Amino acid sequence: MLAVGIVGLPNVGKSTLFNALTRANALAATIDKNVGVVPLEDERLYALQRTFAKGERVPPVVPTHVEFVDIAGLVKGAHKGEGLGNQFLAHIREVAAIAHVLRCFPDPDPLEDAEVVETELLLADLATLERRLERLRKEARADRERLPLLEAAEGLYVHLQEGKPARTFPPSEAVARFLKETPLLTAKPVIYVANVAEEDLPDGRGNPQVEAVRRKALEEGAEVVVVSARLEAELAELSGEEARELLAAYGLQESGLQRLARAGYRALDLLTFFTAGEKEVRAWTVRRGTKAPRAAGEIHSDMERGFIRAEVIPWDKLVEAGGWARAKERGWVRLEGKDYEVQDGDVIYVLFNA
Repeated sequence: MLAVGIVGLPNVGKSTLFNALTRANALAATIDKNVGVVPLEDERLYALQRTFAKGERVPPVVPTHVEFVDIAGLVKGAHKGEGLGNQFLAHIREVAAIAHVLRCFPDPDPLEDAEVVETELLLADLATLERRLERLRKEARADRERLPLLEAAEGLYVHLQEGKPARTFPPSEAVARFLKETPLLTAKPVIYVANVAEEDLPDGRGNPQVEAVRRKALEEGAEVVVVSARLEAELAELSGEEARELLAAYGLQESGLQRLARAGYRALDLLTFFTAGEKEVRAWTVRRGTKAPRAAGEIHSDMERGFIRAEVIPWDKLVEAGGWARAKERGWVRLEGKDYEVQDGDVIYVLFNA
């Protein structure tokens, strides 16, 4: 489960935020109070829908989503008291990226929370290397091919000592294998979510705090996404066309959550590929780099182990052509093998065995 962990200290709105996210899921077709999914909007999905509308009846479209998790909620829930700090770190370790909610409008310091949560991860990570190096600094004098990771491990270790996060360490073949071998919380991507007075939407310009943030975020390698748990509390209920308006109202073309959900998507370096027919259109998600059969994996598993090949064509072409058959006459549906690297937008039909 690639998922974004929302985390935030009290009275910042983290509660309204996650709450709508659920509320939306909620106003929709077992209450996992701390787990929610923001459906992603994908225009391509409808273009594909027309292309297979046989008449005026059309087929259903299923979008893909981004999973969001409430770190604390999850930590509370189960039952400890001892080492709440560690249970936190245990989950924060289980998610691909961290979405920290920062408040940027007084109510009845966001840069400071930004520092608390970071410094914690920074400390935890330090133990993680101090301890890895003990072992790895020694493995290194027996086996030489473990020597490139020492460098990496060393460099990384000084870096954190300087307050600096893993995520901002210069990439190298070396490093990368090291991080996979020893996952560092500060290596995960960070999305500083700025909660603002909705009179500040779309990006709360000329609002020093939300501007303060933008400047930390740049020093920390985090992206920034602005929103109003509040507006996000309203939109929660309005109907698409009615949310359409309210969004129109403050003139935003995307819900604050959506904003965050794609920022999520980027952070997890994710990408899309759909299956499209007369009976259904659908967006599937995979991490860039995934190969044609692991992709078939998602839809179903018999598809990956029985994978013979995949017919593939970009959603635009398939659309420009009117359907499968014609796309083939235009000679545009490629036949791809076991190691074809699925591409964003790609449309796939898999020829598998059993």
